[PDB]
Amino acid sequence: SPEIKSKRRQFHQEIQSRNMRENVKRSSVVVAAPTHIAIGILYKRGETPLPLVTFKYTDAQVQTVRKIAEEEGVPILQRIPLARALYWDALVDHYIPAEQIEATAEVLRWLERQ
Amino acid sequence: SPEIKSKRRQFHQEIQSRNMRENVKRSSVVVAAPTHIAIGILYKRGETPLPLVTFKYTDAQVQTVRKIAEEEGVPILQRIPLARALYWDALVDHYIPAEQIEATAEVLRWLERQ
Repeated sequence: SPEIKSKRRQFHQEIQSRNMRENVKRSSVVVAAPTHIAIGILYKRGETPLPLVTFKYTDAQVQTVRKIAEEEGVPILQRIPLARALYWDALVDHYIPAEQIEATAEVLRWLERQ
Repeated sequence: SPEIKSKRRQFHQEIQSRNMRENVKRSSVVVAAPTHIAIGILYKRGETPLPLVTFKYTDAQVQTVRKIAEEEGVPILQRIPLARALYWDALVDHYIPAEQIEATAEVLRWLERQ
């Protein structure tokens, strides 16, 4: 149900016990809405049968994510609709939602070319 | 700057020292994206020269907001685009952003008719 999904999102967010640098470092790429949202994505073919959302940070935390990503060599992409969609619907430390498969694959095709 | 605005959002969210019932009780109306976002709006002509955002809650917290609102007689409206826009851009305990003046006035015209 949408209500249970909401409970799961909140819970999996709260149970996470990682600091920001650790979360950025363990990601493959960060998708961001500048000054608003940063979402970490882990995908290793694999390793990971699907991409996983590793973190969500918002507002001023995004600047800090950008800084750490540059330090740790993790690429950050501006992908406003994807970042918003993952923010609303993804569970942290779970595979990406079905609805974001196409958009996430597009990001990861980009990452593969780097 | 967008960066300073983001710092202000985060700060004003964190400095707030109100519990959920107190926040709902002191609102005039709650605008919600079901299972995702609840935003409290205070407007009293006035009292308040402009509407103020009193709170932001998300995910499973929204169910709790709905419950408390019913208990406390505070109306809740489904207004998905407005709720999202306020979530991203409004500062809690400040007047609503310029961009949401029209949409918020529409909500408050509705409240005035009740």
